[PDB]
Amino acid sequence: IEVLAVRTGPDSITEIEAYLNPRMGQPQNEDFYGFSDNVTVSDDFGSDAPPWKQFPCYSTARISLPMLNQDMTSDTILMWEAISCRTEVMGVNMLTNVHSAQKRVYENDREGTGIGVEGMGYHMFAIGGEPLELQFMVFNHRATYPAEATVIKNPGASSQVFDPNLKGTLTADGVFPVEAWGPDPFKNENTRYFGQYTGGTQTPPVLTFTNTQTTILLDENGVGPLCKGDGLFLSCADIVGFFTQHNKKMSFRGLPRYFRVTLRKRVVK
Amino acid sequence: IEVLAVRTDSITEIEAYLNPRMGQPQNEDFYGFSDNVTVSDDFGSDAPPWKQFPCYSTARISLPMLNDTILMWEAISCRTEVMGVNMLTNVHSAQKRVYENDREGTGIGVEGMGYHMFAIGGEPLELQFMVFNHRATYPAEATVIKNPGASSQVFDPNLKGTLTADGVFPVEAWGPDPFKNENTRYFGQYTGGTQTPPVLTFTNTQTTILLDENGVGPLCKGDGLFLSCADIVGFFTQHNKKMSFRGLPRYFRVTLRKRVVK
Amino acid sequence: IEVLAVRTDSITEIEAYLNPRMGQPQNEDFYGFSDNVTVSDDFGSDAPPWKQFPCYSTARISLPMLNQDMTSDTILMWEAISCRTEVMGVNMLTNVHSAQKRVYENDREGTGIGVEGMGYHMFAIGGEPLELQFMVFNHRATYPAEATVIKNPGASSQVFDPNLKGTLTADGVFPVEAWGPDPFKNENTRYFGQYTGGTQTPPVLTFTNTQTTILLDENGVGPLCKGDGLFLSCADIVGFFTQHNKKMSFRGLPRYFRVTLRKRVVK
Amino acid sequence: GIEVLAVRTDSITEIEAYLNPRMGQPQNEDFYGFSDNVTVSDDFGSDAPPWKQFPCYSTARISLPMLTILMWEAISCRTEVMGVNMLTNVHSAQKRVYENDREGTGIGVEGMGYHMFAIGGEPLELQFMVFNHRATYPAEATVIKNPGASSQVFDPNLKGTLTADGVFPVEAWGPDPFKNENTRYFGQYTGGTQTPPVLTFTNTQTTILLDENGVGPLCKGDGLFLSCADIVGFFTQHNKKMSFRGLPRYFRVTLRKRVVK
Amino acid sequence: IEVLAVRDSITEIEAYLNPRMGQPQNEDFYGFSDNVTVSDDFGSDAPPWKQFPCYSTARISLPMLNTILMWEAISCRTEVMGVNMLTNVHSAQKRVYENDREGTGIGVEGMGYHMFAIGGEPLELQFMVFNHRATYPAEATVIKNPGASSQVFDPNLKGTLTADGVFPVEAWGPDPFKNENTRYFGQYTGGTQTPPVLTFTNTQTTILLDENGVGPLCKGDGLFLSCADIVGFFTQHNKKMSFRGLPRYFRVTLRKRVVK
Ligand SMILES: CC(=O)N[C@H]1[C@@H](O[C@H]2[C@@H](O)[C@@H](CO)O[C@@H](O[C@H]3[C@@H](O)[C@@H](CO)O[C@H](O[C@@H]4[C@H](O)[C@@H](O)[C@H](O[C@H]5[C@H](O)[C@@H](O)[C@H](O)O[C@@H]5CO)O[C@@H]4CO)[C@@H]3O)[C@@H]2NC(C)=O)O[C@H](CO)[C@H](O)[C@@H]1O
Ligand SMILES: CC(=O)N[C@H]1[C@@H](O[C@H]2[C@@H](O)[C@@H](CO)O[C@@H](O[C@H]3[C@@H](O)[C@@H](CO)O[C@H](O[C@@H]4[C@H](O)[C@@H](O)[C@H](O[C@H]5[C@H](O)[C@@H](O)[C@H](O)O[C@@H]5CO)O[C@@H]4CO)[C@@H]3O)[C@@H]2NC(C)=O)O[C@H](CO)[C@H](O)[C@@H]1O
Ligand SMILES: CC(=O)N[C@H]1[C@@H](O[C@H]2[C@@H](O)[C@@H](CO)O[C@@H](O[C@H]3[C@@H](O)[C@@H](CO)O[C@H](O[C@@H]4[C@H](O)[C@@H](O)[C@H](O)O[C@@H]4CO)[C@@H]3O)[C@@H]2NC(C)=O)O[C@H](CO)[C@H](O)[C@@H]1O
Ligand SMILES: CC(=O)N[C@H]1[C@@H](O[C@H]2[C@@H](O)[C@@H](CO)O[C@@H](O[C@H]3[C@@H](O)[C@@H](CO)O[C@H](O[C@@H]4[C@H](O)[C@@H](O)[C@H](O)O[C@@H]4CO)[C@@H]3O)[C@@H]2NC(C)=O)O[C@H](CO)[C@H](O)[C@@H]1O
Ligand SMILES: CC(=O)N[C@H]1[C@@H](O[C@H]2[C@@H](O)[C@@H](CO)O[C@@H](O[C@H]3[C@@H](O)[C@@H](CO)O[C@H](O[C@@H]4[C@H](O)[C@@H](O)[C@H](O)O[C@@H]4CO)[C@@H]3O)[C@@H]2NC(C)=O)O[C@H](CO)[C@H](O)[C@@H]1O
Ligand SMILES: [Mg+2]
Ligand SMILES: [Mg+2]
Ligand SMILES: [Mg+2]
Ligand SMILES: [Mg+2]
Ligand SMILES: [Mg+2]
Repeated sequence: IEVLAVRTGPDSITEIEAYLNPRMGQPQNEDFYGFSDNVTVSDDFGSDAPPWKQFPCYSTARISLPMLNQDMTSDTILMWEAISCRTEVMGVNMLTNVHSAQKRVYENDREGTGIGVEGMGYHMFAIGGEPLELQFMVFNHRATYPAEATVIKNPGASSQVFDPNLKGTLTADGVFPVEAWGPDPFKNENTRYFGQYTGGTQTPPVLTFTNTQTTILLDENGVGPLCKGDGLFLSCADIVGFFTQHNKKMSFRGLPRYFRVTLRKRVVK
Repeated sequence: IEVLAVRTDSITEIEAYLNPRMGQPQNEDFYGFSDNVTVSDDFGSDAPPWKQFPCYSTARISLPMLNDTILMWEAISCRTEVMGVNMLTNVHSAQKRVYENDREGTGIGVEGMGYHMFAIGGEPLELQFMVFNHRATYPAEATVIKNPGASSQVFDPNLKGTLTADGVFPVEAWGPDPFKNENTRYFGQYTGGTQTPPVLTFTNTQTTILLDENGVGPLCKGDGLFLSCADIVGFFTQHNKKMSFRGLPRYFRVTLRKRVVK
Repeated sequence: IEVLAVRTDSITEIEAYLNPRMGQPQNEDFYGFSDNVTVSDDFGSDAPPWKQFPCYSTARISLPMLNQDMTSDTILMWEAISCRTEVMGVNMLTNVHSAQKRVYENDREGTGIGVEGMGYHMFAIGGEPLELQFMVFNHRATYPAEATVIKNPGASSQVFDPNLKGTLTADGVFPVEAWGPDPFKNENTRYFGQYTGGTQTPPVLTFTNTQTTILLDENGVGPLCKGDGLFLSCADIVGFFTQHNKKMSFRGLPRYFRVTLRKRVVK
Repeated sequence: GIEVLAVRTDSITEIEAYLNPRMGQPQNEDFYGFSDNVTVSDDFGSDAPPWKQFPCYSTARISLPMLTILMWEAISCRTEVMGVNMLTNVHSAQKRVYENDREGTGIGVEGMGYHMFAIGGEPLELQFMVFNHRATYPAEATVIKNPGASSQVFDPNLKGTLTADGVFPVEAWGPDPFKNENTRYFGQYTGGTQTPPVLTFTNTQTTILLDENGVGPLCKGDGLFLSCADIVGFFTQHNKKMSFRGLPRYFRVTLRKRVVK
Repeated sequence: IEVLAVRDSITEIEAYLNPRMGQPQNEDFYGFSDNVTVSDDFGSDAPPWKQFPCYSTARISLPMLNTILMWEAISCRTEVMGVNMLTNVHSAQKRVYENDREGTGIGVEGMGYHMFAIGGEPLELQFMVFNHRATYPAEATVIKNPGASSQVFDPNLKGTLTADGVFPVEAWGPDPFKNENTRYFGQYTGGTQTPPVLTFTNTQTTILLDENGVGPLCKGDGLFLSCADIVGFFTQHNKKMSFRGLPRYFRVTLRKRVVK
């Protein structure tokens, strides 16, 4: 793509808003939607087979954009260029719930609040003009992922660190495990991604929300993601931490993510 | 609303406080606290009693009356402060001791989750309904969506509300709607856990600008300014290990100017 | 006050210390500490003994003569334009040998645990006394006669009650846990505060002579020194000191102030 | 002592590279990315950390295109720790949160973070310094032998350059601030054994490598020198045995032609 | 010292200050304190020599000069060196799972105290102690029998950092009432199980100019460097704890300044 002039004026700019619900593992429209199933742990890397529902996967959607009024006789085409976004983790308010079926602070005394959601936070989003380009990488290569998940089967010892053969693209919602795929910094020339990990099992979650924050999506040449086939590609994972039951069974809890994206008309060859 | 020129008498300032609504009734000995928190055994039998959970504070401030083309009050800046941070230096009032097994040491003080948010707009705060457990039965006193469905545990575009009453919208069931609130600025921070150290700052030297990307502040519909907040500081722990929410009141100063509208 | 021109002899600087008022008597062996903290069984029978809780430090500093224009309708006031402030004695918290509960008390071993727990650090610079809001954790707390409080303040005193006001007019007698800065007043004071809670929380303190804070408001006007007085207030709870027998006391540190003032004309 | 003249303009090039971590366990075998299980000595006197139980620095020389002489001058970089996503695994053979109840997630990776990278026109210049000078390092490791009590703090004689991948122990060597005129280095250490790892990743961050005179690293022999270490924390087995876990690091470097004397 | 114009004219010095944590230099525990013992009351409190850290300090000789010229310190780089060593969790450390004799060592944990000073004369100190009844040993420079007011600020209790390795950190800090010709910077993070957090780079330069554009002016052609760098505690299997310290790098850039 040879990139040419920005279009300005009051037809040249549009705004889309979208949500991505989390895919922590439990099925939609059922009582544990937003949670994983209770996590089971292997005894050894050789006998490691995490059941479907017990691990989070990436959220993704393609957003169909408004009609561009293309010039019928020009040797150029217009594309939508994503220039800025707002993104917010929604439902942070729910984490003030320390009554719902939670292990108590003073369990020996059957007293105190629930311990609430605690432990690892993994928060990442991507805005691009094509699917997010992935690097496959796993803690344990010998892990057997379920039929329901999309992974590289028998990926070999090299998949525990960087191996340039082990590539993917985030093409489906809810089936790419977070623990087996990450953004590929050798690609994503037409996507912006942002991620933060805070680990632990008892770490306090820290989340902010405001409707006053905007992130510019322009690269060093002042070019934003260019939406190929007039699609905008949104991706995220938002693990807030763990929910712990009275019997000490632990599940992942996720929150949905809001996106507002401003796009403008860019001429290309 | 089509926005025209700033009218440059044309500047006013309001100060207001919102007291916390942590659950216990006002003018009684536990005002500013919740009642002691009980925990359900399972999501299917989860009915948090009234007084045991915090709700949002809200107030509408009446502004000087104004009025082809109307004048509206435009919120351009604010100061906000969590008041009474000084009270948290109290480690003597009926608190579990650091060395309970020795009947020695200070109180452990207030500890655990901090949830701090405020909003300033020209109409009520627009809410998104979302809950940890959709099967929670909220008490008659609370404003909620009843039988909200599994979908309410994440984002459901059907589950909307507005913050139209003080002390009855449960914090755990409602948050700001980023799909709306074009005429409101909101800010919030959550720090989780039950033994987390509270971190609070206060100064009369910080001003936040409320103008959007187009230089437009909140425009006060019907000459009303809408202030909203929740300020959970953490939990108070008794000797017998019963735990309650403690809240603090919030100060607002808002500066407004007259703006011409079509 | 109607504020006019700034003079550019025009500038002066004062330095001062405020020593902490943690509860134990001055120039006795526990100076800089509270007495060992006791805890009530219920809010109804809560009566914290004098010495076992910290109080605000305040001083009024006398400023140099202003050399007024005898015939002018206007007067000169000192305007505070900037400060440095530093908690002094941070060096002392490297002490883990002085009568402290040990890290491994079951083995009678390791360093002392040193000072840990809540940090409350606030300072105020103004041209009149700091204006305070009364607010308490428990309204039924009976404060001792030595302390300045609103008596029988009632339930509303657990949150914001616009009736419950005061001003910081004496050093070492206004309990930190009962009074805070009033954001509805203090037009002529700048205040700054940080609270970090807990009882095992590590103290975090920084010190440098390279930091200046500007005291000018949004109009370019600093605090104006009425009666040619500069008013300094602070509290610097560093955390708790824990004895081998697990008795716990507040430890405080003194605060340094440098304030740059200039001559302002007013009407 | 290189006389630097004018910037050229064909005159700009970009490289991308990965450095795999060197935490101790051998490449292309089941524990790649990890150390072996850490053993602890009883005293400084009898302290011999076995090969495979401690991390070493990663390093690589990138061959630039061949070029008053011209040199490649490194003006900017992006760097990223990759595979942060894998740390969401709490099922792979990990001690459980509630071991006494055989319940909960794995405890995951926790403890010390040590994150450092260097980009230079010559090998990174090193200062030898150790917690305990009486440590006997294994034959596979590159160390100063019998370094003396002075090697527990700064001793100006104890110098080195990072000239080999995977054999300079992190606990024995660090960047020399007395040298490295032709290298930019950055690091952070967060200690503890139960500390939560904190890691960020984005493709949107650029670091300018120009010094206070507007000069970037000048690539001697048309080579670019990349170095790092990325200890994320410890992996803890059910039997409480602990290993280092590391992650690979991404480098993008932008270079331009500089005229030199 | 009335200051005139800036002015061959620019020089740069580098130096290191080794830590003075308490154990003798050139011996096996160099960089550590001896194992810390704890008193039962403030009355009987007498910390033995080697069990507490002291400030490090050096005077650097500048090219001799000489309407007089003076060396003016305008900027610096400083760096805690040897941060790399803290990745050692094998050297005679209490283990994470001591009941199971398993896990890594717990490594260095607890209070960090990091301070440096750059000036044209010795750092000016305020004497302040946790416990005034502490009897410091003969080897240490203190104010003897300082009294109850020494627990807080007493304006009589002053000193200057004139010797390396004998001013106890816990007895002396920088005096904000003086030090007009010194820039100091410090941070304290307390606790005994706190994680150390240390950063290092060769890319960071700090400007030493005051509000008037004047850097430290080196009286007698001497540059004064001071520091303390307590990283945390080393814990043995038997749970004996010592301070561990790290050396500090200094780069200072100086220019000639005319004075009267
Ligand atoms: C992640 C995973 O799947 N972990 C499972 C695995 O644990 C083993 C691995 O972590 C490997 C990785 O190198 O380390 C073993 O630990 C060994 C290893 O560190 C070794 C040196 O490389 O030192 C110790 O072992 C000692 C000695 O070197 C061993 O040869 C020896 O082995 C003997 C066994 O004890 C006998 O039972 C066997 O009959 O004969 C051999 C001798 O040929 O034991 C020495 C003991 O000090 C480390 O222990 C890990 N092993 C263990 C036990 O943690 O496999 C284990 C089960 O073995 C679990 O499934 C674990 O989840
Ligand atoms: C801060 C302070 O001074 N607190 C002291 C106080 O604690 C009580 C308060 O914290 C109040 C604040 O609401 O809450 C009590 O706990 C109750 C309460 O939360 C209640 C619902 O509002 O739920 C439980 O109580 C159950 C039931 O609702 C009660 O009616 C009941 O009451 C019976 C008692 O069991 C009998 O002993 C009594 O003689 O008869 C009544 C029946 O009318 O108990 C039910 C639970 O078994 C909560 O417990 C606080 N109470 C306690 C015990 O913590 O007063 C206590 C001593 O009572 C301490 O001094 C405390 O420091
Ligand atoms: C939050 C809440 O209301 N929890 C109460 C509930 O707990 C159960 C739920 O958390 C569900 C969520 O899917 O999990 C049950 O745990 C199960 C599942 O994770 C299951 C796989 O889907 O794996 C385990 O069960 C297996 C097997 O699948 C079962 O058929 C068999 O009966 O037991 C097997 C034992 O491994 C796992 O236990 C939760 N059950 C328990 C128990 O925690 O209901 C319980 C009481 O039953 C409590 O009321 C919770 O508070
Ligand atoms: C890192 C290491 O290898 N540690 C092993 C070492 O421990 C000893 C060292 O840590 C030295 C460092 O100076 O201290 C020993 O502790 C002694 C000293 O601190 C001493 C004052 O210098 O005070 C104590 O001892 C007194 C007396 O002073 C001694 O002379 C007398 O013999 O014993 C007295 C008993 O109170 C203090 O204990 C460390 N010793 C011990 C023990 O921890 O050597 C030990 C073997 O002893 C272990 O192998 C450590 O891992
Ligand atoms: C730092 C140090 O050297 N501490 C040693 C010291 O401890 C005593 C000091 O902390 C003083 C400081 O004021 O307080 C003692 O505790 C007392 C006081 O808080 C007192 C009120 O002022 O209240 C308690 O005492 C009451 C009563 O007032 C006493 O007269 C009566 O005998 O006991 C009452 C309680 O039952 C409180 O205990 C500290 N005393 C003790 C004990 O901790 O001296 C002790 C030995 O006495 C140790 O050496 C400490 O390390
Ligand atoms: Mg590329
Ligand atoms: Mg909208
Ligand atoms: Mg006012
Ligand atoms: Mg050099
Ligand atoms: Mg002075």
